[PDB]
Amino acid sequence: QHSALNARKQQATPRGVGVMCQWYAEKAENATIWDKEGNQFIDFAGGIAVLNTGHRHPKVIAAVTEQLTKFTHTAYQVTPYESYVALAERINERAPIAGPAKAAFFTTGAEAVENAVKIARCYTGRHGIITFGNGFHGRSFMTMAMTGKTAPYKRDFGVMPAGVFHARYPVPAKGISVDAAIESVEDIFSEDIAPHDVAAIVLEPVQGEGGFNVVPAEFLKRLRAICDKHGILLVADEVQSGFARTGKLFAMNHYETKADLITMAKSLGGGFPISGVVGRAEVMDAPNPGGLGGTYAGSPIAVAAAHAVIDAIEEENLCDRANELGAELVATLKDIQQATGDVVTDIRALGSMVAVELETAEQAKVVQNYAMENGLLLLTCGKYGNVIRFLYPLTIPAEQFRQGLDILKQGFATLKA
Amino acid sequence: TQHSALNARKQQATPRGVGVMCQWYAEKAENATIWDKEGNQFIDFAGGIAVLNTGHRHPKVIAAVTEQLTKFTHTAYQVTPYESYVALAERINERAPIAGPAKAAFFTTGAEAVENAVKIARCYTGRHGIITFGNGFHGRSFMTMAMTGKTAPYKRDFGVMPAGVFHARYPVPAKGISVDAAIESVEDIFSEDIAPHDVAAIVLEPVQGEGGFNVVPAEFLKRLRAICDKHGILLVADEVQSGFARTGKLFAMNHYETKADLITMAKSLGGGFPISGVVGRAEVMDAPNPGGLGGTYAGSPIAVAAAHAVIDAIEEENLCDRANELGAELVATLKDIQQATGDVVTDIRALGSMVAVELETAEQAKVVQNYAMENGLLLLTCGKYGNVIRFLYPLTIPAEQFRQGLDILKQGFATLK
Amino acid sequence: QHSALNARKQQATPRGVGVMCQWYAEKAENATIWDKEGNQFIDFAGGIAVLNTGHRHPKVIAAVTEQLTKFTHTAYQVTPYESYVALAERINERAPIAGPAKAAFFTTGAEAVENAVKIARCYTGRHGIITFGNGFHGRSFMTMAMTGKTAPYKRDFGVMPAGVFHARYPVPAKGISVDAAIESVEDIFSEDIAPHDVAAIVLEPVQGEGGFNVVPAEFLKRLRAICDKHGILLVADEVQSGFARTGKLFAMNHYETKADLITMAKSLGGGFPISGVVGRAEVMDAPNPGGLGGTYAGSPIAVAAAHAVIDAIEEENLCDRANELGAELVATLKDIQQATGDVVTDIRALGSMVAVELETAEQAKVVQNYAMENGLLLLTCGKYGNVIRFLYPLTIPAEQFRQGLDILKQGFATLKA
Amino acid sequence: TQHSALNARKQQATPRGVGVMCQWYAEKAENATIWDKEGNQFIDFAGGIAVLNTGHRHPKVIAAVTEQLTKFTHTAYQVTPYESYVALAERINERAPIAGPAKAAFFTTGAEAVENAVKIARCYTGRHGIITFGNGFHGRSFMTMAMTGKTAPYKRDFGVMPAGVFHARYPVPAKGISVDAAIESVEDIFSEDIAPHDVAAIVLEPVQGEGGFNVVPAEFLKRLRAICDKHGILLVADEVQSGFARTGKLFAMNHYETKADLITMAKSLGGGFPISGVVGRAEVMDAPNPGGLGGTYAGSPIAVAAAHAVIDAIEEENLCDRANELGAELVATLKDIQQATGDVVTDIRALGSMVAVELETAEQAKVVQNYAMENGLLLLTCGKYGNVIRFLYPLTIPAEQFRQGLDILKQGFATLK
Ligand SMILES: [Cl-]
Ligand SMILES: [Cl-]
Repeated sequence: QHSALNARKQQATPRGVGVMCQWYAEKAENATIWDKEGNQFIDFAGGIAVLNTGHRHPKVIAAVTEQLTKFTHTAYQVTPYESYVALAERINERAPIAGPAKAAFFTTGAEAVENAVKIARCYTGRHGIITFGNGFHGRSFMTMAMTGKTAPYKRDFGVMPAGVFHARYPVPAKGISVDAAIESVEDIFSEDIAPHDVAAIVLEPVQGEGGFNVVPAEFLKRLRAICDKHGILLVADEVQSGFARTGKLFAMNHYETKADLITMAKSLGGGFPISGVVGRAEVMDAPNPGGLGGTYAGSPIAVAAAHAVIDAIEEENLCDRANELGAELVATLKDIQQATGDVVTDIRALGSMVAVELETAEQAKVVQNYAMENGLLLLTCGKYGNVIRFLYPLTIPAEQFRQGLDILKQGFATLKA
Repeated sequence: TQHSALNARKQQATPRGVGVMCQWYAEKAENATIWDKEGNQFIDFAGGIAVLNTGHRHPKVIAAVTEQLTKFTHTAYQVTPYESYVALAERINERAPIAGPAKAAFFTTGAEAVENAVKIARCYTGRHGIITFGNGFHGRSFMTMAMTGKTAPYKRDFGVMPAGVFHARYPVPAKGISVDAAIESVEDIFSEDIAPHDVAAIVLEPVQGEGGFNVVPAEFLKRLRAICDKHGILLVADEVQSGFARTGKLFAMNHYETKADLITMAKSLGGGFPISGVVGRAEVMDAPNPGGLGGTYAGSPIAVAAAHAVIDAIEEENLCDRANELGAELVATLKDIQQATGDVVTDIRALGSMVAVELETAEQAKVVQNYAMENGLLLLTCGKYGNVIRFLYPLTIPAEQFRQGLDILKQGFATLK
Repeated sequence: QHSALNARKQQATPRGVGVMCQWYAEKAENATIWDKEGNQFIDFAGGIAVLNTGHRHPKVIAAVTEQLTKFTHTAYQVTPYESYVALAERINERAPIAGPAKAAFFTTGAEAVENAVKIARCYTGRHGIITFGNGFHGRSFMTMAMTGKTAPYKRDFGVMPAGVFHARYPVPAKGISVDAAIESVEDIFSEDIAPHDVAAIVLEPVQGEGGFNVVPAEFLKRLRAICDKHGILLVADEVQSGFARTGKLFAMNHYETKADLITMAKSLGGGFPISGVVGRAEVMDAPNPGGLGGTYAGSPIAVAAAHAVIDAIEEENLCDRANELGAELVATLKDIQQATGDVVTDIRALGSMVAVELETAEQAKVVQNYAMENGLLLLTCGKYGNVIRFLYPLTIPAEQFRQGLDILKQGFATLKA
Repeated sequence: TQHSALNARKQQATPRGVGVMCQWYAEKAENATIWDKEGNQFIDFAGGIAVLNTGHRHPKVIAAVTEQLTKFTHTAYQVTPYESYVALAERINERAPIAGPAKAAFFTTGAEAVENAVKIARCYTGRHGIITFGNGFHGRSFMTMAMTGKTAPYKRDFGVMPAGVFHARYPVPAKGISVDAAIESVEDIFSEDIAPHDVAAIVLEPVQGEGGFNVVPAEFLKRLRAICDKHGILLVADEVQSGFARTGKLFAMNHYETKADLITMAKSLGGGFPISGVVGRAEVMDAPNPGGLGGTYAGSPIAVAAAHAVIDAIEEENLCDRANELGAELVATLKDIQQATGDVVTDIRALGSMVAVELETAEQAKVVQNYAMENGLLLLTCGKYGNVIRFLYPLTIPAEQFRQGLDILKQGFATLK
């Protein structure tokens, strides 16, 4: 057990940080995690979509090791470094942005979303922000307000910032059509905030915490046309979907519609804190000097890591692997859906952004608990906690991926057993 | 002209909104020495803006990070916890000036620490309002920008700020704002803006940082404490810049009898790696419900290892004592400068090695700053009017290199004369 | 023509006050209005539901005439009057409130809604307010935010107060079921604001400006149960539906569900400015002394009028007349619906709160213009301006009501002509 | 004991939140005489709180209202306009101190006039922020409560206030708040709270009313005007209490060279009937689009007739001159009281017949107020500390009855001695 440690944890730290695993990490590499006892876990969490290149990817660690011989922190706004500019250049070349792009780096995912909103507010001269129910954008007061889920993220913290409103995300399998979703945005214009007061509409192309809901292309196209008609900026939040998760570098790369601004974090850094925003030059250039920045933003350590993340994604063909592993997991879920009765209600996938929705959260906890007992680390998500989402490193060895898929099948088999 | 080529790339690839002070780029840094790409050496009196009290790449810090890189760099603590996080909370709880048992949690940025202290205070009190002070600086989120008591450049571009945040006058008796006047301005907020029983917290830097290194009078803290106790308001000390030995004790609040309910930390906590934290009264910290606090990069394993070694170094190397010794020597140099000069120096402010000199004019401050830069000395300015030079050299700076820095500083002032 | 007068109007007053009629009122009595030339108009507007007892009802004018011999203004909070207390007593006896009621009077409809929100905020200790799309509650910043229509009421005026959210009003004929409406309230709890932060849900039992939509009893029952479960107060806005319009004194009198607070204005005063709120004693008593009031609130003139309005409604059986006239108008609309093709899409009615929805606003303007040409004054309303709403005094002579109905039939007959 | 029976009915039927000052009830009032239900006579130095500059039931006013009652009492001006409204706008436009052509519109309450001046300013500037002053009083709506610079009793019960409203220090040189300090506090708001280009208006009473009858220094208006011109901010004069001859000219702003962009009016505008208005620069007033301004009771025909007769009476009866004569006589009495007494009078403030006396203590103010009440003289108090007696007698009060009132006042002060 870890129970002296958990006693220490409960004495020394607040209860408000929920902690899922009862065991403590001692070492991790690629898609394997060891506890203090040497028990091994196959990792289908990825630190919540942060390790698309795996724990301690060798080229990421080499890059960080080399940067530790140079410097770890100067504060970019005091003394800049070339690697930050180069990383911006590499992202500008790769991002789906219309016309010349520019990029800046911050530290956290919430900061990237919040600075995209700052940039959009200042470019448009407007305050309003429209997001979607079940969207997840951060734990800041502004990003909590944008977040479309009150429990547990914001119910403790009182009044939220004005001018943030939630529309319906298109989920046709749950009877929310593209029409209904567009109509809910229009109701916000008619009821809550005039279109010329809305600075940005912000959405995840694949909703992450909200349950791995993939946006229909038709919804993006009609949303783009609405934003173009009213001068509103369109923001794709790719904090969770970016860096090869969906089988292309950015989820937006699957669509013809382009966003004006795109946010990035998590596996950008391959396990080190960094985030960023890339977007149309003219939009990014709206804030005045001193208007953007941050102490830790663009950390030299995490910039060295991110350069190696891009290298690895392209050198190891990890977009392709994301599609290959995704399809294999989807086939296993369809067979579970057949082998079971009254359990699987939906299978959603784009690349290796894959989830299975179960009728009941109790069912999903049975599977998650069994997996944990048997050396497989699984995350749930969703409004009702009945979704298992799959976030294994895209570098996971195929034979170990199969072992995980087998344990998953075993966990489901215990439900009617 | 290679640095000309690099600054052209910077402007082409990144937004103008990130203001960058140095025209040269960092190639390597160690303790209090920074080298540019062409080999020129700079004495660091900036410390990455108070992030490097233990110096760039302190050997102990780097050794601890090197060892953690062989273990894991990221699990998401809320998914899989680690013992080093618990242990770091225990070490801060033991040291922090908190009445009764303390608890602590770690996030990533200084703004997150401030924003979570506000979340916790709102939760504990069931109130929404926040009082901060003019010239206070608390972060670049929408909520921490509203708390920050300087509109330009930080928040003028970004439109409406969240409700329930108000600014009082910080006590600066040298500038004719007495403790009485400052306390009276808090009471006017109660009388005019927001009832005391709707105020969750009063938040202040014990030494305002960006605001000009203004040291809070003890009488102001004790009167403020009595007002908070009387009204059930929490008192929050923001030590993101003042903490980890800068002022000659571990926390600036250690110089005072009065205790805060919550204390925020970041910057030199991590010795050059991204981490932040909040420590405070256990029953206040436990107010948010599980799930209510957290964050992907929070308490990064890398930065937690670094922070353990920062505390080790501060206590093993007697860096509180060094802060007092170096500050005393810098203050004597500033008083000599004040004598040798005519109409230049207006104030000298100091707690430990949180030291600043105020000049009549920002043109004067820039003349000294740029002389220093051309003679191998990196200096920062501050203050509502940009006429304050603040000193944030590593507390580990070799005494002979510090002396050289003070000689260059004196020569810079002499070019005024 | 009135065109020297209109020239004077455009020179001297702002354009933002829209004015419907091009002719000016010179005299009005019961349901007849004369212009300067002696042209007569049958009044189906009622000054927008203010004159359920008619222009210059003789007993209302006698009451005001008698009060003009006594006093017109003392400021109730300085010097009170017995008639205000008596009016509260009469409303307390008549209002559908559970347990003992209390009542206060203000001046405008928006004030009554805003004070109901003040009372609810203070009783519950919460800030949030939920309203419905197409709801109309006033032109104050708070009541504009509550109002579910951005054009033309709030699109000019920028950021709205935080904590106000819009759900879907149940309109089954337009495919918004009771289920869908309840589900939209629950989505607000899940996405925008936790239920323990919502002070009140505020709705018109019959939406007025939003197009005369009558609330299904089942929606009120389920909304009551939701509010009871979460401690939220339920507010019926009867500013437009009250004082016999719907064939009972209050629209809420048709339902078993009771609201906690009810707002009143318009025909409360029979043509003189007054408004009020009545509700559960315990709720009304929540604000502290000095917390409610107003210079003109409870004007002695308009209190004398309102006493005579209640007298007249009961003495002249105006609830019954409201049902009799309503049914007669509904029969005429059904015959128009038959006599026409592709014109009438809905007929809605509760008592003499009656409306006809046309396919097109252009159609409704053809009818309104013809009526005006032929001595009948008609109002439109609705999100799309395609609804004609009927607000004739309940005292209108039957023969003149028939003359109006005939002109209305003629106006419709010109559409396919 | 019939008045005991009535106060029991009051408490049973109405909320405690309406604070009522007099224990007796009004039966009749005329000019400056009020009679209770038992026949006792009171000299009115309250004027219904500055509503009766022309006295209770001024014969001209009542004649005008009596005539309008034979015509119509309510059409809803936005449905059917009336000429008397246009004519009233013309008469105010002619008289108001506005640079260039003016326009005016009428609403119902003082708070509505203030709230619509803010709506207009927000629209014209496209900005949201509002600066008011501590102790300013502007109404009881959520927006005007936020503007009001006194939290108790007015807004302490009602939770969060709308964003973008901040309070500066009003200049009171007798209390050690110089014009310099007041101007500096506005600039600190720009520096700390809200950028100048996000401020729509600065709003102030030229003579603060509830705040203690503080007369604005001319130098403060001219410096404030220069700051507004420099930043494109509008200057709003709130004359709800100061207007219609109280200060010895029609508007208090008529005493000053500096002109406001917008002026609000109510209270004695209507001579005892509910009406308010906003007058200002035509191009500012025309900013909102048609439909953007309005209101059911706005510009009530009854109150418009009364207001025409108020202006007639002010100019025909030379009530500006009477205001100066009566104020001068009251001030000489206060200075005699100040001499005959020891430690009681601390200030005498006066513009015209907006006159107040400040005492050391509110217990002192209540002793005088209650002596006066028991000897047939109705007096009001004011001020942050309730230690100010303010004088609002009708400007029509007979000189011999005014003299009697001043003799009772002197006797009341003597019971201190
Ligand atoms: Cl590349
Ligand atoms: Cl009765």
